[PDB]
Amino acid sequence: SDAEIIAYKLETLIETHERGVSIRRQLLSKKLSEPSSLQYLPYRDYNYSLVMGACCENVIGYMPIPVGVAGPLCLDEKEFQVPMATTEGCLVASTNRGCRAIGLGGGASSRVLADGMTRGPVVRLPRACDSAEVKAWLETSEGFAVIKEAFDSTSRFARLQKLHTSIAGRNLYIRFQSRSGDAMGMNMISKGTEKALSKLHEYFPEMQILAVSGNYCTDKKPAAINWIEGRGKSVVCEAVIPAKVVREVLKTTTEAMIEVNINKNLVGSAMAGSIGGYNAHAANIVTAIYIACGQDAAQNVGSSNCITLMEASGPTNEDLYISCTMPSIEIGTVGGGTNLLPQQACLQMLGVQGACKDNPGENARQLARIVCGTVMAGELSLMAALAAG
Amino acid sequence: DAEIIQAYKLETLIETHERGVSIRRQLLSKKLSEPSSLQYLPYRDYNYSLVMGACCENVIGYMPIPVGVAGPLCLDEKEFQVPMATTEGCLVASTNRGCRAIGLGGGASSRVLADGMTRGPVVRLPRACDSAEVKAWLETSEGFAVIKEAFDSTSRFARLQKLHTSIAGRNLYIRFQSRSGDAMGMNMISKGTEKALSKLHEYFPEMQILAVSGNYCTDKKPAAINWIEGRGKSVVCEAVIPAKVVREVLKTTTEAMIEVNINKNLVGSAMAGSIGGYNAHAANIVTAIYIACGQDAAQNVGSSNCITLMEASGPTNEDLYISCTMPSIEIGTVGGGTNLLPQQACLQMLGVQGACKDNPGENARQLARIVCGTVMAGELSLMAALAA
Amino acid sequence: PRPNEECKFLSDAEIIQLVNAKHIPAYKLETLIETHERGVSIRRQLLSKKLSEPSSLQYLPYRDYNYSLVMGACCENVIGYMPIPVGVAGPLCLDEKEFQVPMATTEGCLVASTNRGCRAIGLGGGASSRVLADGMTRGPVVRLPRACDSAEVKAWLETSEGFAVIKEAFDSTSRFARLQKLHTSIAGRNLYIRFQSRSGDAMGMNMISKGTEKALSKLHEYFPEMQILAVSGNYCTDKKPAAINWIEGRGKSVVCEAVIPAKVVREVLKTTTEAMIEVNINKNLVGSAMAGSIGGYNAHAANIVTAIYIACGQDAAQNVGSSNCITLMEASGPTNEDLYISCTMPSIEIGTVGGGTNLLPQQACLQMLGVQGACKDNPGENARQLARIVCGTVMAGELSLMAALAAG
Amino acid sequence: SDAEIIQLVNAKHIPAYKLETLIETHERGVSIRRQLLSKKLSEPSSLQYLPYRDYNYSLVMGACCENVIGYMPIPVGVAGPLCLDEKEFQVPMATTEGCLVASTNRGCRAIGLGGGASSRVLADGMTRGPVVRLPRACDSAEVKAWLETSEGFAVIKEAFDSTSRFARLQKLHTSIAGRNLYIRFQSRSGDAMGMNMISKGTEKALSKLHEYFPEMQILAVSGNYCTDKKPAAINWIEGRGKSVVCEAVIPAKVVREVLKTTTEAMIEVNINKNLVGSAMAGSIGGYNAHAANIVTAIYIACGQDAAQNVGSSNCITLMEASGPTNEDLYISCTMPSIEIGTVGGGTNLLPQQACLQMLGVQGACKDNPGENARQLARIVCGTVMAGELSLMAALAAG
Ligand SMILES: CCC(C)(C)C(=O)O[C@H]1C[C@@H](C)C=C2C=C[C@H](C)[C@H](CC[C@@H](O)C[C@@H](O)CC(=O)O)[C@H]21
Ligand SMILES: CCC(C)(C)C(=O)O[C@H]1C[C@@H](C)C=C2C=C[C@H](C)[C@H](CC[C@@H](O)C[C@@H](O)CC(=O)O)[C@H]21
Ligand SMILES: CCC(C)(C)C(=O)O[C@H]1C[C@@H](C)C=C2C=C[C@H](C)[C@H](CC[C@@H](O)C[C@@H](O)CC(=O)O)[C@H]21
Ligand SMILES: CCC(C)(C)C(=O)O[C@H]1C[C@@H](C)C=C2C=C[C@H](C)[C@H](CC[C@@H](O)C[C@@H](O)CC(=O)O)[C@H]21
Ligand SMILES: Nc1ncnc2c1ncn2[C@@H]1O[C@H](COP(=O)(O)OP(=O)(O)O)[C@@H](O)[C@H]1O
Ligand SMILES: Nc1ncnc2c1ncn2[C@@H]1O[C@H](COP(=O)(O)OP(=O)(O)O)[C@@H](O)[C@H]1O
Ligand SMILES: Nc1ncnc2c1ncn2[C@@H]1O[C@H](COP(=O)(O)OP(=O)(O)O)[C@@H](O)[C@H]1O
Ligand SMILES: Nc1ncnc2c1ncn2[C@@H]1O[C@H](COP(=O)(O)OP(=O)(O)O)[C@@H](O)[C@H]1O
Ligand SMILES: Nc1ncnc2c1ncn2[C@@H]1O[C@H](COP(=O)(O)OP(=O)(O)O)[C@@H](O)[C@H]1O
Repeated sequence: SDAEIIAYKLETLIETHERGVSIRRQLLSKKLSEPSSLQYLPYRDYNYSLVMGACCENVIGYMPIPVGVAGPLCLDEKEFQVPMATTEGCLVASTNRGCRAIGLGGGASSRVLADGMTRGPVVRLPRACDSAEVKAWLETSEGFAVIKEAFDSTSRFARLQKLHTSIAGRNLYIRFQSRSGDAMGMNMISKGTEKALSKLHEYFPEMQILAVSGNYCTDKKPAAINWIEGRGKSVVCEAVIPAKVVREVLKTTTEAMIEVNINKNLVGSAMAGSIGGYNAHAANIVTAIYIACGQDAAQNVGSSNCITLMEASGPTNEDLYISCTMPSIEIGTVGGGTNLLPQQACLQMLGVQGACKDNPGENARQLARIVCGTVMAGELSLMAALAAG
Repeated sequence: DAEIIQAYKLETLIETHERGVSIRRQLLSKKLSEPSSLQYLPYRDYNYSLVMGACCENVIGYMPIPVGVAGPLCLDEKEFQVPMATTEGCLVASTNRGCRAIGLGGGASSRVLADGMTRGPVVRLPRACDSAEVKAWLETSEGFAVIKEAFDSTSRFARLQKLHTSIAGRNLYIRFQSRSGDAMGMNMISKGTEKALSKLHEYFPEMQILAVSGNYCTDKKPAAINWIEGRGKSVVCEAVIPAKVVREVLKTTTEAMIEVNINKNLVGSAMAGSIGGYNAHAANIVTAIYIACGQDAAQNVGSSNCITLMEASGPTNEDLYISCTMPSIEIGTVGGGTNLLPQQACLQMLGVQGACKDNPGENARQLARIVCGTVMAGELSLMAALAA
Repeated sequence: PRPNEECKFLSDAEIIQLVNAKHIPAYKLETLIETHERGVSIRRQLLSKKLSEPSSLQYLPYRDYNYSLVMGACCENVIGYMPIPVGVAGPLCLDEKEFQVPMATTEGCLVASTNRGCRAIGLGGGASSRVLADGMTRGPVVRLPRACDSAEVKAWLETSEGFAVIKEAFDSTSRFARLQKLHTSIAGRNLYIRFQSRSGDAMGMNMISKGTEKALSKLHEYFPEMQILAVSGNYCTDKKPAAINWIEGRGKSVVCEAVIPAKVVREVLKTTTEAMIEVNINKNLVGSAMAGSIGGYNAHAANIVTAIYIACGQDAAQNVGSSNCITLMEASGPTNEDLYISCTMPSIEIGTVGGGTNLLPQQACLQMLGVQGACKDNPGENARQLARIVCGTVMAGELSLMAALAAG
Repeated sequence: SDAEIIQLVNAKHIPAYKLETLIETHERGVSIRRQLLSKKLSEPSSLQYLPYRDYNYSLVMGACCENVIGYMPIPVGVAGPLCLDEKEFQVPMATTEGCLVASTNRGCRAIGLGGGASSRVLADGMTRGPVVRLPRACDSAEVKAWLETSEGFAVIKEAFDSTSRFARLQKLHTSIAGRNLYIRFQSRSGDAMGMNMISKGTEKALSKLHEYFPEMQILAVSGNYCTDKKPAAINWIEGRGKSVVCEAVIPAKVVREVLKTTTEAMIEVNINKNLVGSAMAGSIGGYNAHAANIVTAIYIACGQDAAQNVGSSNCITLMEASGPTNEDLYISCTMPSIEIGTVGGGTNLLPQQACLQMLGVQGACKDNPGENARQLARIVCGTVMAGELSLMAALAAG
């Protein structure tokens, strides 16, 4: 009976997933200064089977995030209705206005420049001379192949690319980079890396593997390395907004937009000492789409890297040319939070849910292009509001 | 529903909020390649009244994020049950293990070092000589007083603490820093900044206000200025984990934890060219708590700034001393997403919901201390897993 | 060559043999030998043996140099001097004055290029400059038993009464030592304190270090458990790139500006205002952004800073932070024909008194600019003037290089 | 006579910088320029102490400097011997900062008594990062992809490699910013620092690229993506010039007797100053105590480009407790971007060639091109380590 059972060791004891959640809440309530705190924290009628043992632990319910829609987004001759999970007012409306200006401008074009999730472990040799020897070995075409072999043998999608190594005395940081089908790829690349390091330990028995991640990836921390070499998907997007569209939809001029972009996104960011933060609010857009689509929201740290550029275009130089370059969009359409039904619905809205069996990785690339496009719409709108004052 | 279809202004016309959403979902399905997708996106039985006109537009439903609990967190002689909204496996469990090690260690201590949300507008003058003149005026006690007088006149909770100005030729970037009670403060600081710039314009007519935000705040973009001068709440957290607790709960040694922290969080981050990213995964913890508590998750960019330090402690130097310093936690307990009931529930769990009537700001400071403490628990756990 | 027992005025070969035998270190040759140049000569001969090529030094000068000013002040184990070609760029029309700028360098085209830049500025009606801030810094690192204690010290240092006792201790060390403010940063139980103060006409490193040591003693009386780990915890920050110098400044923060008429851009610079602007934005702003630069938003300010620093006896290693600069260009005038240019340098570490400025040749270069030594009437004015000159010369240099990049 | 030549100039019929070609002797040209400059000064006798007599200006005029009015004497001191890679070096240091040479000398002493230092060159390649523009981001994206294929690379490599004897194009790193494309060219350059050589190779390579993409606009041969003489994370992360690492172990006894401190005190200072302190200051590549002091002193003495001390001084200094009882001091210095050369520029002058000869690296290495420059870079990293050891000890000893 309910009261007779009277934490994580609940789903294993009982049988029904919701029962265990309900018991944990009642248990928790006794340990709080306000037992009625959880009154308004919903938990009923939720599919906990997909969550248990894959996405969360010690579950006591779920947090509802308002989902809005911005669009249509005219990108690469297609139209997208973009789902955005946010609690910030004006965000969805503002982004929507941006999409409008792009559509009335003939749409936006985007390109995926690079694709590759990374993992940067740190190993240490007894002496720097030894670590230097390993670096040189890793750089020989013969040393690389054996490493790519041990790395690729862990998965169908594990296809190791370039190897970026860096030395700090007897320490050696190795940045592994590989595609990962339609998955964001963190778990996959970690597995490949472990196998690859094990193989390297056989050639250099004196090598000590200090940590599978030595912050050289770099994952969820700001880093110049992600900005300069990319991580995940590097994307670029562009569009031209007609002078009339800038005055009527955005309520400003091409000249004012350009002056704000240069002195805010370029000079202002420079004065603030920014690395990769040469935009107005890409993070707002990235975060909203990530939460709605089951992405890892903590990856918004590097995923939001962006340089927004604006310039006079057209016959009379009265048209607004805009481009957004995002070198490190960490994203996926398979695994993690994308395995849940509500987030899968948002992914389906964009036509990128799950794997693309015929062209592996295409769904994730499409999603990355959508994010870059939506960021551009968001940048257009906020810059206009700042310019119009 | 029939010929009602004959846009965002639905609840502006129709009666029920849930009906206005149902209809918006119907209008949208006609533009989708897979109209059946919306079937799994919930929307039923949710208080949209609090959302409409405040937190979101063009609403088509809501996204459920699994909420887990980590704790108890023994911090400043209190115990906290920490709500974490996440879809990443092992996160809540790992953080929970970290809390365990801290409690068995006698708990953690934290201090709020600074408190002040910022806004950094960019203005321009005719010549660099003029912008230099404005900078000099702004740095006098008389000049600051008038600016402060005008800034503080916009709110009861808006109190200008200082000004930091930088010029770039004829451009002048002014960083306004102010307390904001229990609110994260962006809107409040923006209002005060507009009023202050208006007053500055009266002293310098030839001044052009280019943008209320010139990226000098800096908001939601990585910037050395937030790391060096702070933004929102600057917090420091510490704890000592006994040798046996490291061995038994964390499954490693103090020596291995220290070697991993130095070569990963310090040297590794240095090699990667990081500014403010001298930690293992503070962003994971910050994000999870932010989503659960109705914070602005996009502020995870600067809020996650953290330097994790580990040292040998005790009589025999077998104990693990750990500290986490987070100079820029942007947080609040009133307004924005904290106005919604489910997120208010998570805030209530921590005893920091809404405004602290007695001492405005105490709830937000408490929440910031809780975040720094939870990050430290998270850092302990992940470093242990990496060392082992 | 007399025996060692028999051995001021002797034979060179005899001194050498004495050095080898009594194992006397070469650096004692100044306080053992008669004329200054002989001590050097002997050391050159002493070192000449250790070389795989004994005749290496043959072309390294040493004769006819004032070693008295150098010994015990600017260099040790002296074996001669390195001649750096000095060129002149000018006149530089700045703040309604004209300057003939000395530049020590071995890089071809630098002086010529900078000279062309000065020409364009003069024909443009000159340049205007302003000193925005002045204050050398030192950022020591101290430790407390706990983060809670370091937090307590930070709060204490932020009270008006706490700051006053520190300021009193700091200022009691020198006439020009005047503590301006305190920026304090915590990293767990560690506490980094950035001291900032004016220093008359001196660059001020030694002076600020002395003040800092005294102030930390006073602080130690209030917090006996405080451990002073290092008088410099890299929070100054001295001779290393750092966002803190860029954002808060160090030494002298300066801004310079000038408008180059379209006519002058076409004829002297061989390009257009539009091309210059496009190069500046995509190189100095966007390019530097893509490269992950902090404070390097310019074309080659380091070239100019270094050349003037070596010629004027400044500390050339300080070129690391001193070269921080953001170069901005934009359309100006009736028909947006003219080129508006500005250079903002937040951290020029400079001085006209002390260190290498005490030597005669570099004093000559300082005299050329009218800023040699201390300003008796207005302490610090000579150093501020020199900083303004450097910013102005950098702008001239930026104009010229940008033009060469834009044209061809 | 001089009086006559001066009156001719004050007639506007000669600028003043035409003297070397106008006159016969170089030194007299300098003398006349000095007299002319004197009348324009608020204090005419100010040049009194600026030397100029008896200096081989032939090697300078037309190659190293313009409008020459004399020379600036920089005191040269010697630090050593530096026990590095089983060799001994007497290191020349041009400086006006007191205690620098002495301090570095003490550092060398501690290293020698510890069994010497070992160093390795990890990478070698000068760079140039021009910026070009295409009509659209889609076009710049197409060029990036093209440059990434084997065909496009070989074509660019061939054109680059055809400009010089040492032009051997390696990796081609590229970055896009909308319709802008930044291309980082990297190549070895024998024993030369290589700026001019790489610039020449870059110009032709861009010509060849223009034939395949006629709509491409070459905005600047240098778009600050090299990056030359400005602080940049790209040089720290990918290197520029020579990447070097050096290491040594100092016995507990030597740390106590020579450095006047303990290994424990050293380690605590290094971590909290060079790592944590630099982190708090927001440094990129400045994880050392004073590598710039050593780099600058050696650069000036050896005819290097002193302005390159901006990136050349990038360094991470690491210290660790080593040995039987963990009382021995292990130290390492990693410098990813030492821009250096032993041929060309200021190294063409006799006085600086003398300093280079002192180290045995003057000019070209006939047998193995580049070896002299690599040796010099190793010497710089080693001397930096000796300098780091000494300053850290002084900071530790209170
Ligand atoms: C800070 C600028 C501004 C316009 C005053 C502001 O408050 O507008 C709010 C309220 C309303 C007016 C309209 C808006 C339109 C678009 C955006 C979603 C914007 C919020 C932007 C904010 O989330 C991030 C910025 O602070 C980044 C920056 O530009 O520095 C939002
Ligand atoms: C990060 C490498 C590692 C430990 C193999 C890993 O996969 O552990 C996973 C699974 C399990 C083992 C235990 C864990 C404990 C704590 C964390 C929530 C961790 C996920 C880390 C990830 O969210 C970010 C890191 O990649 C950041 C970094 O340390 O560079 C998580
Ligand atoms: C920068 C490339 C370029 C213009 C082709 C070049 O070789 O010009 C040389 C030779 C001659 C043409 C004219 C010049 C004019 C002005 C400067 C002193 C320049 C050399 C600058 C160099 O020392 C640093 C740059 O490389 C910095 C940058 O990236 O802009 C110098
Ligand atoms: C900053 C150190 C200290 C002790 C205050 C100082 O004045 O020592 C001077 C005088 C004497 C004591 C011994 C010394 C030994 C070695 C060096 C050449 C040092 C000058 C260092 C200075 O040129 C750069 C540092 O300031 C960098 C930093 O550590 O932040 C020099
Ligand atoms: N599923 C989980 N949910 C929450 N916390 C967990 C979970 N699994 C482990 N933990 C935490 O991690 C610690 C590890 O203990 P345990 O799970 O028994 O594993 P171990 O074999 O490492 O001892 C526990 O003290 C608990 O706080
Ligand atoms: N204790 C409190 N602290 C802060 N704001 C409070 C408090 N009590 C009430 N408020 C109200 O809440 C407002 C802050 O919310 P909001 O306008 O959304 O701005 P912000 O962007 O700062 O959250 C204040 O202007 C004030 O009217
Ligand atoms: N050899 C040089 N030495 C010094 N300055 C030079 C030299 N060559 C050119 N300059 C500078 O460049 C400017 C331009 O002169 P020049 O190159 O002859 O072109 P033009 O005479 O066509 O304007 C001169 O006013 C001078 O400042
Ligand atoms: N003027 C100097 N020139 C060169 N080296 C010096 C000088 N002063 C000190 N040293 C270095 O310091 C070492 C010894 O330090 P210490 O025992 O304090 O004696 P002292 O300071 O008299 O040399 C010497 O071996 C030498 O490397
Ligand atoms: N061993 C060598 N190493 C380098 N350069 C050499 C060598 N032998 C001859 N050279 C010549 O010297 C040139 C390098 O000097 P220079 O053109 O002044 O450029 P930099 O000073 O920028 O390296 C090479 O392009 C080549 O013509």
